[PDB]
Amino acid sequence: PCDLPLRLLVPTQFVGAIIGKEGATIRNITKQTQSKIDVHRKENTGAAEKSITILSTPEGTSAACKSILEIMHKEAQDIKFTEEIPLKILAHNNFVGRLIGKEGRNLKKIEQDTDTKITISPLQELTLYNPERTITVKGSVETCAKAEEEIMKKIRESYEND
RNA sequence: CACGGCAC
Repeated sequence: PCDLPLRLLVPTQFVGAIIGKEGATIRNITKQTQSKIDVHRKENTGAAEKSITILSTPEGTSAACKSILEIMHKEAQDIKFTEEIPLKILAHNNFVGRLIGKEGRNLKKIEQDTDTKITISPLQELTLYNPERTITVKGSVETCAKAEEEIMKKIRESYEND
Protein backbone atom coordinates (compact mmCIF):
# COMPACT_ATOMS: atom_id res chain seq x y z
CA PRO A 1 0.00 0.00 0.00
CA CYS A 2 2.61 2.52 -1.18
CA ASP A 3 1.84 6.07 -0.05
CA LEU A 4 3.89 8.09 -2.56
CA PRO A 5 1.53 10.39 -4.48
CA LEU A 6 1.51 11.39 -8.09
CA ARG A 7 2.44 15.06 -8.49
CA LEU A 8 1.49 16.97 -11.66
CA LEU A 9 2.32 20.41 -13.02
CA VAL A 10 -0.55 21.92 -15.01
CA PRO A 11 -1.06 25.37 -16.57
CA THR A 12 -2.66 27.83 -14.18
CA GLN A 13 -5.30 28.72 -16.74
CA PHE A 14 -6.77 25.19 -16.76
CA VAL A 15 -7.26 24.81 -13.00
CA GLY A 16 -10.71 26.42 -12.99
CA ALA A 17 -11.90 23.70 -15.36
CA ILE A 18 -10.23 20.94 -13.33
CA ILE A 19 -12.00 22.06 -10.15
CA GLY A 20 -15.32 23.14 -11.67
CA LYS A 21 -17.85 25.65 -10.35
CA GLU A 22 -18.42 25.02 -6.64
CA GLY A 23 -15.84 22.19 -6.82
CA ALA A 24 -18.26 19.93 -8.70
CA THR A 25 -15.78 18.58 -11.27
CA ILE A 26 -12.96 17.69 -8.88
CA ARG A 27 -15.49 16.41 -6.33
CA ASN A 28 -16.76 13.94 -8.92
CA ILE A 29 -13.21 12.91 -9.85
CA THR A 30 -12.17 12.19 -6.26
CA LYS A 31 -15.39 10.24 -5.68
CA GLN A 32 -15.16 8.19 -8.88
CA THR A 33 -11.43 7.41 -8.58
CA GLN A 34 -11.35 7.08 -4.76
CA SER A 35 -8.54 9.65 -4.63
CA LYS A 36 -7.38 12.58 -2.54
CA ILE A 37 -6.46 15.48 -4.84
CA ASP A 38 -4.80 18.69 -3.65
CA VAL A 39 -4.50 21.55 -6.14
CA HIS A 40 -2.02 24.23 -5.12
CA ARG A 41 -3.85 27.60 -5.01
CA LYS A 42 -0.65 29.61 -5.58
CA GLU A 43 1.39 29.32 -8.78
CA ASN A 44 4.88 27.99 -8.56
CA THR A 45 6.90 31.16 -9.02
CA GLY A 46 8.92 29.21 -11.59
CA ALA A 47 6.32 29.60 -14.36
CA ALA A 48 2.55 29.92 -14.91
CA GLU A 49 1.78 26.47 -13.54
CA LYS A 50 0.21 24.93 -10.43
CA SER A 51 1.01 21.60 -8.84
CA ILE A 52 -1.60 18.89 -8.19
CA THR A 53 -0.96 16.05 -5.74
CA ILE A 54 -2.99 12.84 -6.20
CA LEU A 55 -3.06 10.09 -3.54
CA SER A 56 -4.81 6.83 -4.40
CA THR A 57 -4.26 3.26 -5.48
CA PRO A 58 -2.09 3.05 -8.61
CA GLU A 59 -5.30 2.48 -10.61
CA GLY A 60 -7.25 5.31 -8.98
CA THR A 61 -4.25 7.58 -9.44
CA SER A 62 -4.06 6.78 -13.17
CA ALA A 63 -7.79 7.32 -13.61
CA ALA A 64 -7.67 10.73 -11.88
CA CYS A 65 -4.67 11.71 -14.02
CA LYS A 66 -6.49 10.75 -17.24
CA SER A 67 -9.58 12.71 -16.15
CA ILE A 68 -7.44 15.80 -15.58
CA LEU A 69 -5.77 15.32 -18.97
CA GLU A 70 -9.20 15.02 -20.63
CA ILE A 71 -10.50 18.16 -18.90
CA MET A 72 -7.42 20.14 -19.91
CA HIS A 73 -7.59 19.03 -23.55
CA LYS A 74 -11.26 19.98 -23.81
CA GLU A 75 -10.67 23.41 -22.24
CA ALA A 76 -7.80 24.09 -24.68
CA GLN A 77 -10.10 23.27 -27.59
CA ASP A 78 -12.84 25.45 -26.06
CA ILE A 79 -10.61 28.53 -25.73
CA LYS A 80 -8.66 27.78 -28.94
CA PHE A 81 -5.40 27.28 -27.14
CA THR A 82 -3.29 26.23 -30.10
CA GLU A 83 -0.12 25.07 -28.30
CA GLU A 84 0.39 21.51 -27.08
CA ILE A 85 -0.20 20.74 -23.39
CA PRO A 86 2.32 18.05 -22.41
CA LEU A 87 1.79 15.97 -19.31
CA LYS A 88 4.27 17.09 -16.61
CA ILE A 89 5.07 14.80 -13.69
CA LEU A 90 7.24 15.91 -10.78
CA ALA A 91 9.44 13.26 -9.23
CA HIS A 92 12.01 13.48 -6.45
CA ASN A 93 15.54 13.17 -7.84
CA ASN A 94 16.13 10.05 -5.72
CA PHE A 95 13.73 8.13 -8.03
CA VAL A 96 14.81 9.28 -11.48
CA GLY A 97 17.89 7.07 -11.99
CA ARG A 98 15.65 4.00 -12.00
CA LEU A 99 13.06 5.62 -14.26
CA ILE A 100 15.78 6.44 -16.80
CA GLY A 101 17.80 3.25 -16.36
CA LYS A 102 21.27 2.43 -17.62
CA GLU A 103 21.90 4.05 -21.00
CA GLY A 104 18.33 5.32 -20.82
CA ARG A 105 17.00 1.80 -21.41
CA ASN A 106 14.01 2.05 -19.07
CA LEU A 107 12.79 5.43 -20.31
CA LYS A 108 13.22 4.34 -23.93
CA LYS A 109 11.13 1.26 -23.18
CA ILE A 110 8.30 3.43 -21.82
CA GLU A 111 8.51 5.69 -24.88
CA GLN A 112 8.16 2.67 -27.21
CA ASP A 113 5.43 0.88 -25.19
CA THR A 114 3.25 4.01 -24.92
CA ASP A 115 4.18 5.94 -28.11
CA THR A 116 5.29 9.11 -26.34
CA LYS A 117 8.34 11.29 -26.22
CA ILE A 118 9.58 11.79 -22.66
CA THR A 119 12.22 14.30 -21.57
CA ILE A 120 13.35 14.91 -17.99
CA SER A 121 14.53 18.28 -16.70
CA PRO A 122 18.31 18.60 -16.34
CA LEU A 123 19.90 17.60 -13.05
CA GLN A 124 21.56 20.99 -12.56
CA GLU A 125 18.24 22.86 -12.75
CA LEU A 126 17.39 21.40 -9.33
CA THR A 127 17.74 23.67 -6.31
CA LEU A 128 18.82 22.67 -2.83
CA TYR A 129 15.23 22.86 -1.57
CA ASN A 130 13.38 21.80 -4.74
CA PRO A 131 14.67 18.27 -5.43
CA GLU A 132 11.86 17.57 -7.89
CA ARG A 133 12.70 16.87 -11.52
CA THR A 134 10.10 17.65 -14.18
CA ILE A 135 9.17 14.73 -16.44
CA THR A 136 7.61 16.11 -19.63
CA VAL A 137 5.49 13.65 -21.61
CA LYS A 138 4.42 14.66 -25.11
CA GLY A 139 1.60 12.66 -26.63
CA SER A 140 -2.15 12.38 -26.83
CA VAL A 141 -4.49 12.14 -23.84
CA GLU A 142 -4.52 8.37 -24.28
CA THR A 143 -0.77 7.88 -24.64
CA CYS A 144 0.11 10.39 -21.94
CA ALA A 145 -2.13 8.46 -19.54
CA LYS A 146 -0.41 5.17 -20.44
CA ALA A 147 2.98 6.83 -19.94
CA GLU A 148 1.91 8.02 -16.48
CA GLU A 149 1.05 4.43 -15.50
CA GLU A 150 4.49 3.09 -16.55
CA ILE A 151 6.37 6.10 -15.18
CA MET A 152 4.76 5.86 -11.75
CA LYS A 153 5.34 2.09 -11.63
CA LYS A 154 9.10 2.70 -11.84
CA ILE A 155 8.96 5.64 -9.40
CA ARG A 156 7.15 3.48 -6.83
CA GLU A 157 9.65 0.67 -7.41
CA SER A 158 12.50 3.13 -6.79
CA TYR A 159 10.65 4.50 -3.79
CA GLU A 160 10.38 1.05 -2.19
CA ASN A 161 13.92 -0.16 -3.03
CA ASP A 162 16.52 2.58 -3.64
C1' C B 1 -8.50 33.17 -10.50
C1' A B 2 -15.16 27.69 -12.82
C1' C B 3 -11.30 27.38 -6.53
C1' G B 4 -13.43 22.05 -4.16
C1' G B 5 -11.21 19.38 0.26
C1' C B 6 -10.64 12.77 4.25
C1' A B 7 -8.47 13.74 10.10
C1' C B 8 -4.50 11.05 12.98
